[PDB]
Amino acid sequence: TGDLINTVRGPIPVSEAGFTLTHEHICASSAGFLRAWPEFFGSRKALVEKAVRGLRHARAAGVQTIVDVSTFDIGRDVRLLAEVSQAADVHIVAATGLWFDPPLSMRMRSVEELTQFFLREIQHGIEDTGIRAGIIKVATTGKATPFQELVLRAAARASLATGVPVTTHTSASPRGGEQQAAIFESEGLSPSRVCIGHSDDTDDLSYLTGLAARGYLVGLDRMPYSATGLEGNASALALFSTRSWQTRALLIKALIDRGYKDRILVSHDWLFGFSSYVTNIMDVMDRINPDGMAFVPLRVIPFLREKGVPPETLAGVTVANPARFLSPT
Amino acid sequence: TGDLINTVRGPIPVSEAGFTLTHEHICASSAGFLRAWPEFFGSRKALVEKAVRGLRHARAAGVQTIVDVSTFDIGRDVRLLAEVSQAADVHIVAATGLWFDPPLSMRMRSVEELTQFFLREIQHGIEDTGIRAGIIKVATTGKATPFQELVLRAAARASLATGVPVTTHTSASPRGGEQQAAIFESEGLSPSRVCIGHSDDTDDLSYLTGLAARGYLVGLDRMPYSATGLEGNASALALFSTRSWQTRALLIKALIDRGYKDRILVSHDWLFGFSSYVTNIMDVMDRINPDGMAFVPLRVIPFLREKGVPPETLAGVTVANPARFLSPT
Ligand SMILES: CCOP(=O)(OCC)Oc1ccc(OC)cc1
Ligand SMILES: CCOP(=O)(OCC)Oc1ccc(OC)cc1
Ligand SMILES: [Co+2]
Ligand SMILES: [Co+2]
Ligand SMILES: [Co+2]
Ligand SMILES: [Co+2]
Repeated sequence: TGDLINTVRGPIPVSEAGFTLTHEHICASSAGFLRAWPEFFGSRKALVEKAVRGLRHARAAGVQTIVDVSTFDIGRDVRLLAEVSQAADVHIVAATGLWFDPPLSMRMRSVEELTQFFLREIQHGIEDTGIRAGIIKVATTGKATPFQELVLRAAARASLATGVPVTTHTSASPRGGEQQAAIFESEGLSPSRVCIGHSDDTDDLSYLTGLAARGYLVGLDRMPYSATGLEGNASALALFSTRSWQTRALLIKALIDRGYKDRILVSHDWLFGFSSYVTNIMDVMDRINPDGMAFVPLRVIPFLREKGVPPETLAGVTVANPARFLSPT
Repeated sequence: TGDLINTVRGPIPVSEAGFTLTHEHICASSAGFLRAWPEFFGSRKALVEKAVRGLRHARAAGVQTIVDVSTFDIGRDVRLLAEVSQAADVHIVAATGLWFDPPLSMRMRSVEELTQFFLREIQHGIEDTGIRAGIIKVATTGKATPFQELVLRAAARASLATGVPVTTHTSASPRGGEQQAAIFESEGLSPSRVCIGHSDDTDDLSYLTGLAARGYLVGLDRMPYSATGLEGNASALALFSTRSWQTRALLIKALIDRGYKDRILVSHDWLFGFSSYVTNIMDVMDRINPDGMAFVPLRVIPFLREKGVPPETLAGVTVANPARFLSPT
């Protein structure tokens, strides 16, 4: 009680976030795209309706909060987030930061300028909406580019100023997480403010326990991205692993069994629209995972419980760890 | 009389466009950027005020219309254009198309999808504003990338469907214009619908008369980008030629003297905000060319007249050629 987090509908008590998915998207797009070309998604109205149905399904399954880690260059539309949050009765935390598609107007900026932009979105609000980011999303693509280093440093600085956590995208080992950690630490950022994302891309337990031992949160955040019979489909095969989802889920158990239950965040990296990839990709995705963002609560959590993970431990992972991560600290 | 063109304030008679600058920008930015970070420009209000002063200066000098060739990925903000057009009493023609900073949501699209997007902006309107593009801006960067080829073909197709002209960015010979022409012609686009831009980057008269002889408009569109004493300033030196502006202006005369007065468009490629380059670049630019978009009428046109170009010929270049180009055909 007492701690607050910013959502797209305003401030909420941390203790009300409940079962929280820490890496999700309503729509993965590009800056300006939803506004310039809503018909790409059928219509803005069809996108809202699909997202609200999806989030109502997740809510029925026990999900109370999602963290939408869509940055400016993922075409985050905070008005869309607010509308869907209100219609679905699911809290949504919005993000600042930058992903791997920054336009020239971002790429030309200094660390100090990027810091000011992240702080504006956290402290003032996004665009002219007054809605404030509750997380900072950064991405490196293999070995950090020089601009990516600036982004990571600007993220660390904005976090230090605000207590808001940082969450990352990594390529599949690299293993890019270690370089990100090195940059964050050089800026004096506490690892407990940081989630190293897409850490389920590989079953490298030494990499993962290495990060966890240092205080980092490990984002096991692509839980439903497993499929069979996609070889005649190059673009779909790129997204979906041959590893069963059971294998991804066993990584959560592996980390719990090694003493790191407090260092784990679980999510889907799901979405209801996707213009930054091939056309009609959603048809493929929705056929594979019709449960959408209810996949974790419906499938992953019962599987772990059935494998002997205690309910208190599962509660800790899905409720306590997100609460501690999101609480400005 | 009778022909109409779309402007950001609605339809106007072609014959009212008058003295027209065919390649200009209010603000060179990135999709979404003005909305997410207006303080970059001081404020949106400061940007409007700077642009209105600039355009009032151009208007006092005789300029009646500008064509703002800012595409989606130049962060074109048609509401900004409408506000500045109204306050300055200068017509502004808006653009569709894509420049060299498309986000992933554009880069993943097919020629057919890009065609639909260009047509939406021409026939339906931009975003939700109802303001329709009156020109299609494309860019190649040296040798056309595969995606750039799609853009050029989608531009040709949208032009054929609507009669709206196409205008291009080229690197400084390449000479990229010839490849652009080859693609346009393969799509059956008439050269008289096409302006090959930044053609004043080089004094290659054979290249230029070659295009002009085939019916293309040649865009001599960086008239004020000449300066001295910039060597201690790498970023400024990149924009500004050591060639005096007199030398750029002599290229207009060279083309007129060779019989191609009807194939020439003259402009500045000026702007009042510039976030897609280094910070404070505007301070440099405004010190070099304080006349802004009045530079052509105040300096270039009198210089040509003083060199013996007949007034009727100068009228033809600045008024008739833009009218013929912009008239949907
Ligand atoms: C599975 C969704 O993850 P993604 O990194 O997008 C952010 C949600 O998907 C991609 C989008 C564009 C890409 O460029 C080629 C690659 C992956
Ligand atoms: C002089 C203004 O021309 P520019 O091509 O911008 C469109 C108006 O300027 C540039 C902007 C970004 C660049 O990327 C490195 C290069 C030129
Ligand atoms: Co990611
Ligand atoms: Co993601
Ligand atoms: Co250009
Ligand atoms: Co330009």
